[PDB]
Order: sequence, then C-alpha cells, then structure tokens
Amino acid sequence: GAMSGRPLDVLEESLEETVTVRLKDGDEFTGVLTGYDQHMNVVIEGEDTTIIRGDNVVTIKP
Amino acid sequence: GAMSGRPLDVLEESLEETVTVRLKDGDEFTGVLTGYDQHMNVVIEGEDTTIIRGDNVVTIKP
Amino acid sequence: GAMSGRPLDVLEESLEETVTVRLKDGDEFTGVLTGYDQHMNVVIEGEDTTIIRGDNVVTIKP
Amino acid sequence: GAMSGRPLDVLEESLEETVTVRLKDGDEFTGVLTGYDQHMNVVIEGEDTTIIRGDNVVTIKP
Amino acid sequence: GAMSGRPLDVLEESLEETVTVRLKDGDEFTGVLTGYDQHMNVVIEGEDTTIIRGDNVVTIKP
Amino acid sequence: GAMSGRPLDVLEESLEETVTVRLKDGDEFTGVLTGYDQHMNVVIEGEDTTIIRGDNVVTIKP
Amino acid sequence: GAMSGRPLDVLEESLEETVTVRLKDGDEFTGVLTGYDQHMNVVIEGEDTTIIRGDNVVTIKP
Ligand SMILES: O=c1ccn([C@@H]2O[C@H](CO)[C@@H](O)[C@H]2O)c(=O)[nH]1
Ligand SMILES: O=c1ccn([C@@H]2O[C@H](CO)[C@@H](O)[C@H]2O)c(=O)[nH]1
Ligand SMILES: O=c1ccn([C@@H]2O[C@H](CO)[C@@H](O)[C@H]2O)c(=O)[nH]1
Ligand SMILES: O=c1ccn([C@@H]2O[C@H](CO)[C@@H](O)[C@H]2O)c(=O)[nH]1
Ligand SMILES: O=c1ccn([C@@H]2O[C@H](CO)[C@@H](O)[C@H]2O)c(=O)[nH]1
Ligand SMILES: O=c1ccn([C@@H]2O[C@H](CO)[C@@H](O)[C@H]2O)c(=O)[nH]1
Ligand SMILES: O=c1ccn([C@@H]2O[C@H](CO)[C@@H](O)[C@H]2O)c(=O)[nH]1
Ligand SMILES: [Ca+2]
Ligand SMILES: [Ca+2]
Ligand SMILES: [Ca+2]
Ligand SMILES: [Ca+2]
Ligand SMILES: [Ca+2]
Ligand SMILES: [Ca+2]
Ligand SMILES: [Ca+2]
Ligand SMILES: [Ca+2]
Ligand SMILES: [Ca+2]
Ligand SMILES: [Ca+2]
Ligand SMILES: [Ca+2]
Repeated sequence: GAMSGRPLDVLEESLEETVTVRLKDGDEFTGVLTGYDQHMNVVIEGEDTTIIRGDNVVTIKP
Repeated sequence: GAMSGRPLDVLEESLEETVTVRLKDGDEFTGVLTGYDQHMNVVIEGEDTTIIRGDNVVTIKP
Repeated sequence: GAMSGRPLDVLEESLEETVTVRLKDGDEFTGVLTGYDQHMNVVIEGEDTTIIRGDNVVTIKP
Repeated sequence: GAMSGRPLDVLEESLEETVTVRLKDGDEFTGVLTGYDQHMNVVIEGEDTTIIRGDNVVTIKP
Repeated sequence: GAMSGRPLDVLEESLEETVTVRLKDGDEFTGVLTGYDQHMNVVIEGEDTTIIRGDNVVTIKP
Repeated sequence: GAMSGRPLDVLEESLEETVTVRLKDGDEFTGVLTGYDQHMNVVIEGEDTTIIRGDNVVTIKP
Repeated sequence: GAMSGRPLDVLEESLEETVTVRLKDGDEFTGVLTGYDQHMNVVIEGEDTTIIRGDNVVTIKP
C-alpha cells in the first residue's frame, strides 16, 4: 500500500513492548507501551502507569 | 482491538480514583479524577474542584 | 454514562457561580461565570465583563 | 439553552460599541467592534481600522 | 446579518488596495493585498510578491 | 471570484520557478518550487531537495 | 495535475531510501524512511527504529 509502515502501525506492533518516549522538555519515559491513540497519546507502564499527551512527544524509540 | 488500552479508556477506568496531573508550567495536581473529555480536559477534585485544559497537560499518572 | 462529570458539563453546572480562571501568563480572573463555549472560551463578570479566549486557560476552579 | 451567554453571543451584542482587546504580546486595542468571526478574529475601528487575528487575543472587555 | 462586517469580508473589500500587515516577529509588510484565504494567508505586493502564512499575522490594517 | 489571487494559487503559478522561503527560526531556503500542499508544505530544489513543513513558514517570496 | 510534486508524494517516493530529518530543537536524524503519515509523522531506521512526531519537523532532505 501507501505510506510504508505507518507510524501508528509501528506503534501497534510495539504494544506490550518496552519503548522510550522523549518529550519536548527533555524528559524521557521508558516502560511498556500498553496503549496509544490517533493523536499519539501513549500509555507507558513502568513501576506505574503514565499517560503522556501526544503533543509533548518528540521521538518514540519502539 | 487495535491500540491496546487507549489512553482515554485508561482515564475511564481511573474515574473516582486518585491521579496526578503534571502540566507544562511544572505544576502538579493530585486529586480524584471525576471527568475528562476528548481533548483530555480533566476534572481533578482535591479540596477544590479544578478543571484543567487538556492542552496544558504533559502526563497523567493514575 | 461515559467520561464521568465532563469538564464542560461542570462548566454548565458552574454557571452564575463564582469561579477563578488562571491563564498561561499567570494572571487570574475571579468573577461570575455567565457563559462558555466548546473551545472553553469563558465569560467572567467581575466589576465589568471579561471574555477569555480558551486557548489561554490553564485551570478553571469552580 | 446551554452555555449561558456564549462568548460569541456577547461579541454579537457588542457590535457598534467600544471594546478593549488585549493581545498575548501585551498590546491593547480600544475601539468600536464592527465585526468578528468564529475564530474570534475581530475588526476594531478607532482612528484606524484593525483586523486582529483571533489566536493573538487573550481577553476582550466589552 | 450576524457578525457585523466579518474580518474576512473586510479583507475582500481590501483586495487590490494597499494594507499593512504586522507579524508576530515584529516585521511589518505594506503593499497591495492581492489575495487571501480562509486561514488569513495573504499575498502582499510591494516591489515584489510576498506570501504570508496566516498563523504569523497579528494585525492587518487596511 | 472571491479572495483575489489565492496564496495557494500563487504557489501553483510559481511552480518550476525560483522562490525564497523564510522560516520562523530565521533560516531562508532559495530554490525552485516543485510542489506544495494545502498545509503550505513546500518542496524546494536548488542544489538539493528540501521538504519544508508548512508550520515553520513565515513568508514565501515567488 | 495541481500542486506539482506534493510533499507527501516526495515522501512516498523516498520509502526504503535514506533521508535526513531536522527538528525544531536542532537534532538531525539520518536513516531509511520506512513509513510516514498525513501529519508528516515519520519512521526513520538507523541503528534503531525512531518514530518522529511531525510537528517537531522543520525539513526532510531525501
Ligand atoms: O487528546 C488529544 C487531543 C489533541 N492533541 C494534539 O495536541 C494539539 C494541541 O493541543 C492538537 O491540535 C492535537 O494535535 C493531543 O495531543 N491529544
Ligand atoms: O476545550 C478544549 C478545546 C480544545 N483543546 C485543545 O487545545 C488545542 C489548542 O489549544 C486544540 O487543538 C485541542 O487539542 C482543549 O484542550 N480543550
Ligand atoms: O474562539 C475560539 C476558536 C478557537 N479556539 C481554539 O484555540 C486553539 C488555538 O488557537 C484551537 O484549538 C482553536 O480551536 C479558541 O480558543 N477560541
Ligand atoms: O482566520 C483564522 C483561522 C484560524 N485561526 C485560529 O488560529 C489558531 C491557529 O493559528 C487556531 O485556533 C485557528 O482556529 C484564527 O485565529 N484565524
Ligand atoms: O503535513 C502537515 C500536516 C499538518 N500541518 C499543519 O498542522 C496544523 C494543523 O492545524 C496546520 O498548521 C497545518 O498546516 C503541516 O504543516 N504539515
Ligand atoms: O496554510 C495554512 C496557514 C495557516 N494555518 C493555521 O495554522 C494553525 C496551526 O495551529 C491552523 O489551525 C491554522 O489556523 C494552517 O493550518 N494552514
Ligand atoms: O500523530 C499526530 C497527530 C497530530 N499531529 C499534529 O497535531 C496538529 C493537529 O492540529 C497538527 O499540527 C498535526 O500535524 C502530529 O504531528 N502527529
Ligand atoms: Ca511486537
Ligand atoms: Ca501483530
Ligand atoms: Ca458589561
Ligand atoms: Ca440566549
Ligand atoms: Ca448592545
Ligand atoms: Ca453586509
Ligand atoms: Ca475597498
Ligand atoms: Ca490602504
Ligand atoms: Ca512576482
Ligand atoms: Ca507561472
Ligand atoms: Ca528531482
């Protein structure tokens, strides 16, 4: 198809795996990716759950 | 389905439980989550009711 | 139903009550909430009338 | 109805009357409001005519 | 009508006339308004053509 | 018609010609405009090819 | 057709080819373009997979 492996599809394929999320402020969050949505909001599970709002995200290393 | 546990579905299951919202300006708001919407606007209940506009949120930890 | 006490619904129930609105620039406005819209634009009646563009809002405390 | 006196409805009742618009960069513009739109762009007429793009607006005092 | 003299309608009444556009970075552009769109992108003609993206616009003064 | 010579229409008629794009960070890119889209993403080809995301654009000079 | 070589179409033609993405914070990512979407989110394959959110992108140079 078009668009190759879409970014949200790569996120779909990274469910239940450890990703690292880097935010515009410099902070990094590492933990299991348990959910995401169309805005690139992500749920990251480490010692506890973190919902990260997508507009803060610079990169995700899945 | 697709998307694991969507971020807004994790909010739904955090309703009436305690969460911490961290904003872009550095402020943190702890209290009971009593509502949310599509924009990730949140209602946090401490001694006061605090409506937080979604665009200010960095992370929500339930 | 879903989303608990939706943020805008709490606004609806805060009409004609005193609220405090804090802006990104750190200013605060206290007065009677006489209107709002789906952007979280709000009308605050103090000594005189203030319309606040929602995109400046950080928190609203009803 | 809902939302009380909507922010855009207050601007509707302030057409042909004097208002003060304050901008995110701190400038204020005073004059007769002669038009507006759903983005809250406004037309302010004092000695000059000024179209103000709504995303710059913090407050409007009708 | 509603909304008085809508800001984009003022732009229409300014086509083929000289206006002054002030940007968020402080620069000012004076020239013939030869076009605009619904985002308030404008084409300003001085000694040459300048297309200005609307999200940089603070004010337009016909 | 309305809106005069629309900005995207000026971009159409500047295809295959040389233009200067100035970004919010202050950088400038000069080259032949070989494409654009509704967001004002542009493709500029001088000695190499640069896709510029429209949200960074201040002005384009065709 | 209209719009010449659309920016997203240049991206399509760059799949499985090395490109270089520059971000607003100054960082640069070089690697194989393996995916993209309509927001200009991109997936860049270097030593690791990196998902880049579009709104941080300034330029992409294939
Ligand atoms: O839940 C949401 C909704 C929107 N946005 C993004 O953030 C921008 C500004 O808040 C929006 O335009 C959208 O791209 C999010 O990150 N999360
Ligand atoms: O009530 C609202 C309406 C919009 N937004 C978000 O704020 C962004 C711009 O301020 C919008 O794109 C949207 O994501 C909110 O947070 N709350
Ligand atoms: O009257 C309006 C119209 C829109 N916005 C919203 O402000 C954000 C940034 O301008 C966008 O979400 C936009 O929809 C307002 O705050 N007020
Ligand atoms: O003519 C326009 C078009 C859009 N916007 C608003 O500007 C913000 C983005 O620049 C969004 O809230 C958008 O609705 C305006 O203020 N005026
Ligand atoms: O590829 C894209 C997708 C979206 N946007 C911008 O994102 C904002 C969405 O309202 C607008 O400024 C739009 O031009 C871009 O610049 N490029
Ligand atoms: O071609 C353009 C010019 C301006 N914008 C504005 O940039 C904002 C991005 O926040 C949008 O909401 C819109 O108002 C576009 O989307 N596209
Ligand atoms: O996954 C997403 C979702 C939204 N946006 C951006 O958020 C804004 C929504 O108006 C636009 O700039 C759009 O390109 C992204 O960059 N990536
Ligand atoms: Ca996997
Ligand atoms: Ca799978
Ligand atoms: Ca009054
Ligand atoms: Ca009414
Ligand atoms: Ca009146
Ligand atoms: Ca009329
Ligand atoms: Ca005229
Ligand atoms: Ca003039
Ligand atoms: Ca020319
Ligand atoms: Ca031509
Ligand atoms: Ca080429």
